Amino acid sequence: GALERLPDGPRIHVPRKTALRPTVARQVFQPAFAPAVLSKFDPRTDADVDEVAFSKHTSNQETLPPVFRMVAREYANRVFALLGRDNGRLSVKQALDGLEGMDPMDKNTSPGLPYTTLGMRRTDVVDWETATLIPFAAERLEKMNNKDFSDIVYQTFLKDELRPIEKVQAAKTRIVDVPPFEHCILGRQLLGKFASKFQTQPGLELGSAIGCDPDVHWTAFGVAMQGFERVYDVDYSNFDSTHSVAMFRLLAEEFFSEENGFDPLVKDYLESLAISKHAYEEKRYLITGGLPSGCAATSVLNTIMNNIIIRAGLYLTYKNFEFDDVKVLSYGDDLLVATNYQLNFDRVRTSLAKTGYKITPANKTSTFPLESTLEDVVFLKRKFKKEGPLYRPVMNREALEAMLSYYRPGTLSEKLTSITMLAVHSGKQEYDRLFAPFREVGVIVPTFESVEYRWRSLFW
Repeated sequence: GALERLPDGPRIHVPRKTALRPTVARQVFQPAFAPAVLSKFDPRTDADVDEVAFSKHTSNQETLPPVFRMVAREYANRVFALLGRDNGRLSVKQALDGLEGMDPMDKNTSPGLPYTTLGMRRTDVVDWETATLIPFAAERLEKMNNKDFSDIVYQTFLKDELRPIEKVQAAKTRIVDVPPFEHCILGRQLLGKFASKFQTQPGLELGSAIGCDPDVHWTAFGVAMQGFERVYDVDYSNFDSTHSVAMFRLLAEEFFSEENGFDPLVKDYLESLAISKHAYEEKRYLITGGLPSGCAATSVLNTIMNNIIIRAGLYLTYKNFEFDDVKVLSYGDDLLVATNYQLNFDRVRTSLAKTGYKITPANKTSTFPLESTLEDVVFLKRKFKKEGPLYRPVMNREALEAMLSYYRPGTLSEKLTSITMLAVHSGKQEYDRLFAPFREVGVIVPTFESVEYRWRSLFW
C-alpha cells in the first residue's frame, strides 16, 4: 500500500562492498558488531537485503487521532515563544553560505540525481561566490517554486556502517536517501532560518538537544534535570516502521505554518518529503510516509515529531495528564522524560502502538522500569556522571570498543582523535585499556591528561 512499484529507469549504481576494515583492536575486544550486509550473496545472512531493507515502507499509518494535532499546536506555541516568529525564507546565497547559527552547505557531498549519473559535482552546477545555478538547475528550482515537485527523485542506496550482529544476520541494513542539490538548497532556504535558531538553543526549555556539544551541554542538561524526582529514557528506533504521512501534515499546518512566520511553499516542500519518489538501481519506488535521510532538516524534523509523540502517548494513556507534568529532551530517536510523577511507560508503549509507533527503553532491557533517575538513563549512548557541579558524558563501553574495532582507510588518525575525546570521560584506566591495542603496535595516541585538560578548561 505505502510502497508502489513504478516503471523501471536506468541503473543508478548502488555500492555492494564495504569500505570498513578491522583494526588491531577487533581481535582484543571482539565486538558483537560488524559491517552491514550490502549484498544479496553475503554468507553471514540467509535473507535478501534488497527485500529486507525496503520492507518497512510496505505499510504506513494512514491516520492519527486528534490528540496529536493538539500536542503539535501546543509544542509549537512554546517553541516560537522562545525562538520568535521571524522564520521567513532565505536567499540562495544565504542558504549556500549559511547564517550565524549554522554551517555552509557542503560542496563535497553528492549533488543527487540526475547529476551523479552524468558524473558531476555540486561545484559544477552552482558558483558559490555569485550563487548562480546553471540553466537546467534554475528551471528545476523555479518549478519547485511553483509548488511542483513532480520530477524530484531521491538517490537511494544501502548505508555502509557497523550494525549489531543480530541485524547483520537478518540483513537489516539501513537506507540512505540523497535529494537533488536544488531540493537541498530550497530546503535550507525555507527552513534554515528556523533551523539555525533551533540548533543554537538546545535545552529542556526548548525540548531539543539538537546541535549540542555533549562536552559542554551535559552539565546544562544535567543541572536542569537533577531537581526532578525521576528521569526516564525512551528509544524510538525501529527498523520495521517509519513516520506516519499524517505527521507531516500536522507539522505543515500546526508547526511550520504561515502564522508562525514560514513561507507558503513549506507545506509543499514537506509534502515532497512525506510522499517521495526513490531510485534504487533500475527500480523506482513511490514511498508514502517516512523521512528521507539526506535532507539537512531531517534530524530536526524527527526530533520535533518525537517530542510531540511522547506527550501524545501520555495524553492517550492518562486522562488527567497535562502538558507540563513532564519535561522532554529530544534528539532524533533518543528522548528523555523528566518528571516528579511516577509514569508507566509500558502503558504508554501500548497506547502508542495503536497509532503505529514503537517505543522501547534506551538500555538493553525489553521492558520499562517504574523507577528511573538521572544516574540510570542513557542518552546518545552516554550516561550522566556527576563531577563536582558539572556533568560529563560517559559513553557505553561496548560502543567505544565497537568504534575502535573498525575504520576507513585514510582517516584512521582522525577517527582515533575523535574517540579520545569520547573515551576521556571513562577515566584514565579505561582510556588506557581502550587504546592499549594501538600503542602496543607503535601508534602514538594523545595522553589522557592532554584530553582531560581540554575538557576541564571548558569551565574555568
